[PDB]
Amino acid sequence: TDPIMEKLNSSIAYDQRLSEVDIQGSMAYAKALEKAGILTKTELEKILSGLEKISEEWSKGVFVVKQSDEDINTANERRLKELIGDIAGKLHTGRSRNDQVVTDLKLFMKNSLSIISTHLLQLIKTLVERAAIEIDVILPGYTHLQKAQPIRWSQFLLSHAVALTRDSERLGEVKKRINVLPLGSGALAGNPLDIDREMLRSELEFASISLNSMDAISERDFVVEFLSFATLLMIHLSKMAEDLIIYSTSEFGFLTDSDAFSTGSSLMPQKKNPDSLELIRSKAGRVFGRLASILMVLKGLPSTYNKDLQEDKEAVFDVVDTLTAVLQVATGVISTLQISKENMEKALTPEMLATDLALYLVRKGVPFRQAHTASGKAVHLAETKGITINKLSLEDLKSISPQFSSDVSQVFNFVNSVEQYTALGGTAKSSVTTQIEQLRELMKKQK
Amino acid sequence: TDPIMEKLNSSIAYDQRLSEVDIQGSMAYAKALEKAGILTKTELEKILSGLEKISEEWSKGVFVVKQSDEDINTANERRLKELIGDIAGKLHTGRSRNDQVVTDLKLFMKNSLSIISTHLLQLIKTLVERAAIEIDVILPGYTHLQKAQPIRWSQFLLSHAVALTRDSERLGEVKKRINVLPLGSGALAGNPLDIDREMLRSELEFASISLNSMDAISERDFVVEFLSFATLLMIHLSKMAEDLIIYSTSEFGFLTDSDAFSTGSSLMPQKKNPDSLELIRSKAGRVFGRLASILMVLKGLPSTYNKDLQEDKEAVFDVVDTLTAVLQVATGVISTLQISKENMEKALTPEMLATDLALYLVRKGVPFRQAHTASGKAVHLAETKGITINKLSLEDLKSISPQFSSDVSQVFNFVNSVEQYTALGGTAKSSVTTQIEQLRELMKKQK
Amino acid sequence: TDPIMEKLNSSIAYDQRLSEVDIQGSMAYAKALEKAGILTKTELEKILSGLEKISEEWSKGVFVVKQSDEDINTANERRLKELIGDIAGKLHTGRSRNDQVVTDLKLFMKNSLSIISTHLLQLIKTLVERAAIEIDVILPGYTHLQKAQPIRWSQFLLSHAVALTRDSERLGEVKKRINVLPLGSGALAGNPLDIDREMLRSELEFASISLNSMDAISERDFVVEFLSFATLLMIHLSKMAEDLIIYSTSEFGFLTDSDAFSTGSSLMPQKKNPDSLELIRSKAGRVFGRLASILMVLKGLPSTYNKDLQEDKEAVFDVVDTLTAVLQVATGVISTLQISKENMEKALTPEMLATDLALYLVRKGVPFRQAHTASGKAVHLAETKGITINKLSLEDLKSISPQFSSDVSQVFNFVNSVEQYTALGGTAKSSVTTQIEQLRELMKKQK
Amino acid sequence: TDPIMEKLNSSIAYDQRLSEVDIQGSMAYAKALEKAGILTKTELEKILSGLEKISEEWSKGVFVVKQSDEDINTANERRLKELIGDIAGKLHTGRSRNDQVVTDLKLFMKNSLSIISTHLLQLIKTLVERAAIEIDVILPGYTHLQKAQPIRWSQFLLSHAVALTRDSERLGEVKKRINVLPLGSGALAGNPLDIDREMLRSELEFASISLNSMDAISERDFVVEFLSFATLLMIHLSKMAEDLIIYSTSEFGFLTDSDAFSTGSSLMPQKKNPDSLELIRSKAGRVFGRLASILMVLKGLPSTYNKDLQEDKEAVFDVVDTLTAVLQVATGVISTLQISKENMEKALTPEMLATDLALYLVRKGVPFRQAHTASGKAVHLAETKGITINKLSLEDLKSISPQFSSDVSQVFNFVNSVEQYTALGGTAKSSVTTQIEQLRELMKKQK
Repeated sequence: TDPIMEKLNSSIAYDQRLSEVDIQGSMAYAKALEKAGILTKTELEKILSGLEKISEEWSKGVFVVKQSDEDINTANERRLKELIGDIAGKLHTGRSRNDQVVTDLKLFMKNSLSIISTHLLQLIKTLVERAAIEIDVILPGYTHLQKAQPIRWSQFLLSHAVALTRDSERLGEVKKRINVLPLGSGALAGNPLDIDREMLRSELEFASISLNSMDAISERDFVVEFLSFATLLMIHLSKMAEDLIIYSTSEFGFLTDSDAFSTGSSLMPQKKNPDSLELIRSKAGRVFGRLASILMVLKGLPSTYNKDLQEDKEAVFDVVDTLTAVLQVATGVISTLQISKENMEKALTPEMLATDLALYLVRKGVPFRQAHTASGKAVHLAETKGITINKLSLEDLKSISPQFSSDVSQVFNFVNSVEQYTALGGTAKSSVTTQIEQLRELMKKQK
Repeated sequence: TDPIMEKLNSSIAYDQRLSEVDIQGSMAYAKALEKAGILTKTELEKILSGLEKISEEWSKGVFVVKQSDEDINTANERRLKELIGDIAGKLHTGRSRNDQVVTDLKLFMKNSLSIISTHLLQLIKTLVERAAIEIDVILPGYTHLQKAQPIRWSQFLLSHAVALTRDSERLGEVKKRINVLPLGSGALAGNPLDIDREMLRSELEFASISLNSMDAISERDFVVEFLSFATLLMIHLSKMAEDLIIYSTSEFGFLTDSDAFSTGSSLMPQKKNPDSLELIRSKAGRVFGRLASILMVLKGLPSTYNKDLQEDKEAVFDVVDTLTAVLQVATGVISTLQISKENMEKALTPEMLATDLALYLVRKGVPFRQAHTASGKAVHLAETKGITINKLSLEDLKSISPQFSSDVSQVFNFVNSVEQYTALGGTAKSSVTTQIEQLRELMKKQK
Repeated sequence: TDPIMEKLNSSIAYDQRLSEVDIQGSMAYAKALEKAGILTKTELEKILSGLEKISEEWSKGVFVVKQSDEDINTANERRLKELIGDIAGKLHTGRSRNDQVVTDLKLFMKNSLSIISTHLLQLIKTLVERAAIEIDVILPGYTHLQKAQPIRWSQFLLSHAVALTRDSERLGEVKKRINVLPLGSGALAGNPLDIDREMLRSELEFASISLNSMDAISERDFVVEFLSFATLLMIHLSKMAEDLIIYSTSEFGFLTDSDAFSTGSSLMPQKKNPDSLELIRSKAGRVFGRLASILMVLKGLPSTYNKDLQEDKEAVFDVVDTLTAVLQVATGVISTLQISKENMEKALTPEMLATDLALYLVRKGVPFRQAHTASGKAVHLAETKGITINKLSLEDLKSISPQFSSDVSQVFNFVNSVEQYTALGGTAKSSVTTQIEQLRELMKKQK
Repeated sequence: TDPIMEKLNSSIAYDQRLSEVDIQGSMAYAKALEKAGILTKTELEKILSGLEKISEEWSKGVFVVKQSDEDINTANERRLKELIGDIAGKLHTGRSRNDQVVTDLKLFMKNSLSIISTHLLQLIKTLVERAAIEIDVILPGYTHLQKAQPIRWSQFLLSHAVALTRDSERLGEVKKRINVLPLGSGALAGNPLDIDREMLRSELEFASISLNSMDAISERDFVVEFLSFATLLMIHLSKMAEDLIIYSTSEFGFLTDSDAFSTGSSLMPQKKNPDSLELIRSKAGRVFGRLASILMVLKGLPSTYNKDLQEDKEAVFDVVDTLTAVLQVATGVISTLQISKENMEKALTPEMLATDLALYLVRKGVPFRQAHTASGKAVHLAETKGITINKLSLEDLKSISPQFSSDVSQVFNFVNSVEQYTALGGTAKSSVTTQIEQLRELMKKQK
């Protein structure tokens, strides 16, 4: 009765989006009640009509929430009575809000997961398709942000795509456990009217039904799981954001964002701020915060139902909206991205080829340890001569090792360098292309 | 290098346990090298023998770790050099610490996850089994920690078993993705020797091979998923600890812990401290802490490899060491716990039957709200007459609603109340029985 | 796409409450600009008046938010221009959204903290008052949720009050660092007009001025601190809620919540669900989540300004709104709960006095180890005799130890038990009153 | 699985570093007992001498830890009996582990905090010192990691030092709440022997004593506060690492790390990996994870003592070790890094002066909007002419606006640019000198 207490319980402010799933759940329940004999065929007909009118009021946006509406379920419950009179009270028989709440969220989630899945797969398709087209671009690979060796721009794009593919895989698993109907669990012990849950299932299109009533109304695993999946996904995008922010600095000059996804200044148009990327990177923390909150909420709570559980809606609503938006922005960034081949090519230094020189020898039967030393020597010689490793003459190389035949010239070529990695997941064109194929088959399975 | 930075880079302190898996990676790799013409049969033979001898030393606990051994991979390399000499230097041809580390971890985790599931299933079995034996026991069902309605003890044990089975499903799922061979990805661009990754897979027993070299070297999703799974599991166990702790208070008296999993007082013979349950409950934060740190370690890191990743080992070893012990202790507690059917039944109050009184009129065709008002008048009446509702005379009842007949007597029985919930997932004995079977099959499919 | 990023970049939906502080910043800035000779006295007067008008609009609730308004700062600029013409543009001279946004949050937070401080002090005051009035109530002291020894209810209430007092102390520390003027830092290099920051500090009533432009613009320590403070505060409240919920069970029966702070049933008049306490408890996770998200948002961010920083607003707004409500509900729960001195005293058992029996011997000159065994023998003997410790006759006591005398009867008195704890901080009445005074001395300093 | 639980309680594996502080608390308690009449002068001197012996055994590393020792407190108790005989048992009179534990950590932390403080102050001193020396170096300031405007290198160093001084400020506050004596609280109701807590306070060197026994036993605020301080400190360091990791890229080339704090390549001499900076950045998550764990462990725990509290030791030990190391490495890096003034100046672009161009007109009396637009035109004219704005002829400027005079030439100077920021906190030399003086005074107050 305390005014502040009423306020703290008012979910009506944010749960209004659960309106349709509420109605969708009420209709199914009304149909099962008819089967239980609780409702006469005519009462059901009248109820389903009332319910269907409520949906229209919601769709049109002409539904009026009264001061007495603490939550969505109530709002729609009130409207039903206001419409079909007192027969609406029968609809309540046997069920509980504890039962409705989880059915509402799962139902909302199934719908939400589908939209998110579509956008995720589209992000992947965008990454693989751009990889295919730009398969000839070669740039430096980084370890500790220091240039290590050449790689194809496509191997870089594919590494992100491959990680995102595991996200779709996890999403599929999460969606499986969310597709379990909890309705018909009552307030704690089950539905007292021996209702037909199978009917409810088929009506709401769930894949199966909850095994235990106590568990069904008190567990929020499906929320934690969705939250974890969302968090790892965001970690993946934060890593992609970091890369593209760094690659788009004047210093690197590897690429440029579209004006639609960046901010500039009339005073110095050259300065293109990566707003899009910074927004995506920040959402990682926001989503993480939601995962951390629900985990702390659930810790140490006894069985069975407790009010603490009401924290779930705001968490899933916020993460669902964040992902739906974030994903679309990411797809936009990647697709309208402007790559600079010249700058990427210019970053490639002959010094990065010292290892390839050692590989050349290793292949000519020279044991690793020995081949590594020969390269170092060549690096030092080139240094003392005032030139670069690729500038060393056959004679200079011979001085170091007689194994250095004239064909060593081919080593000093960045494309030939990249083409050494032909093993399954390397940078050679063959491997890259194989990856594009594998990923395309994955998307077909919808993983 | 700075003395402190060197100490911070050293992992030899805790990674020693990865010795066997290092050797296993080295053996398989040595074989692939020979196949790639990098090693001769005689060189392969000598090396494999050396590797076997190092294993021997670890097993006998006679391996000596010198002060300069930065980590386990290093320790074994030095020892191989000390054993077979210079040809040992050929083993690292084309191999990088970057793809060695992930291979070691995934390998160790594969083995750990098998042991952990063994314990998880033993826990689930235990719960399902006891539930079967004590299916006739009834106790209060709680909502907001207040007695709500009669519930079967078994329906309570099963709510936990059902939650724990979902964990099993998730454990199976993380293992699927941990079972992917990352070896042969080189430092980041792949292996430059056209090495047979497929052969490495077969040797090491992984189910598949990584699609992208950069991803395989930098991703730590497998660590995240495992910690995420572990955290949810702990959330389930801390809830279970909360219940059993409250149920073991002198105020509840529902059960007692065996002396093996508690602590008492000589001065106070009946005071039994539930240490086991509190230790289990406290581990939830410990495990969650590891998840949080790794997500933070990963957030914002750029491609490809970074030293930051080193934080994965300690987080993983800790969680595996925690779950193994906690699951075992949880099993012991559940199995040796003694319940008091007396205190459980004695806790069942007539007030709890008020709802059934309403269910009764509903069955007599009485509209829900009408049936609800009547039970309210009934309880209030009994109140104004200083008596329990079950002691209201038939005439009193009829004075409230004509539909109250002699059969309303059956209503005032806890077993009869419990039986109302025959619907799928309810507390009726038939429903509990079905659940026990369904779970037995679930467990049966553990291979 | 662009429109998606556009909405994702908009904050007007929530930051409208920063309206007044924005107006306040602008007014101070205008005054300093005039002093710097950027504005004419006439121009100043026009701008100030215009700012007052806009302030009125928001106050009356008639401010029209044009769709072009991406945030509050832009909204007010639009309006000012619409009210006084082109001269309003001069107000932007040398200013940036970078130093505007931090001044806005600090000003809002500095205000909000005053309100939270008030509510916090009221909670403590309430706990201390009830502790004084109910200083004679005695109940069991718990350890591992098992009865340990009798304590005074006031000792229980004061343990929560002292903890809350440290939160109150941390609050002042936090408030101290929020009171630092960041305005006049520009985009990052400072303010280029040699503006008078001292004048700005005076106008806005800040305690000091920010030391470094880059830090003032990019630091969010004041947010992390506030959130860290808020989380610990909630941990304490969650512990308090945990106690009251357990104590209000029908099993414990120590107390009952007010009607305004609980939910009952018409069919079950004695079922009082502690809704208020469960809400308070759940707000811990919700507040913690905000801490964790901001900590992650800042982790690894390069200098200086980054769009990631905008996630701060919603974080503090939520936490500020949560604390304000929860503190008010906690105070009401305490002020209006009814305790059961009857039930509390019933819970005290003779067995709890076994330890005092040993103390009695210790004070007689008996070595600790020996006095302990004697009490155990006294306990066992009682057991075998089917009676309680207090029932043992002097004959039985003397056979155990000659040090037992007639005065041993005094031991078996709960009040006499408690009164042993006169050493500072203990449960003796003299200690409880000393605490009451000390906590009141403290609160006088917190104002 | 009893042995499993037993191992779970064996803190002896890590708590050994608490030997001295345990010895210290004991000696203070022994003296207090003697004063209270529990010990005779002779028993007292025997116990004190015995305690000294144990101290030495620990100092000499000769103390034999028998496998029956659960923790350090027990091990020491055992040893005293093995030295002084049954007189040792007198020390237990009225003391509790609950009481010892908190006192042990508080003493350990107090000492550890002094060490952390000095290292923190050293880092701050090094940053402030390098800023004084290198006050003439200028480089670009970044917003969105895009060149914004020229700032002095010293402004960048000071921005980090200032954030670090706040951390120092927080450490002192934490320190104050840790410096409160919890000993004398007993198991939960206080000490029954009327022990002199003031004596204990004096002996143990605490500033004050706990106000309430139940709080002193159950609270862990001092642990969470330390962890929060640690996390923010690490957040500041992770950011500093990020800056220096990027600034040391080949692409930026602003600075080079010492050989002692990096790792290079034999084949690539000019490649130096920022290992130190990556290890530092990675600890932020490690420390954060400990904070999150403890918070999760404390959430919802009932009064008073629970085994869950046992998770604090490892958390504190890990963070104290980590911080101590990280702080020394950070100081090393800053003190020995090589700066490239040439590459820094080379980063300065004429375009960055466009905004100063507008500022120039504002000082002439041209309103902000007009000035910003005129500058924009000059930027566009230059662009269309294929030249930089600093090469725009006076005639050209006069065609954009007659307000441009010959003195506009002074705008095109990066030192003149930096020098406009004379307002407090700005980048002008005078403003940077003032920060140094302000920092110096602060360092005097907190050491």
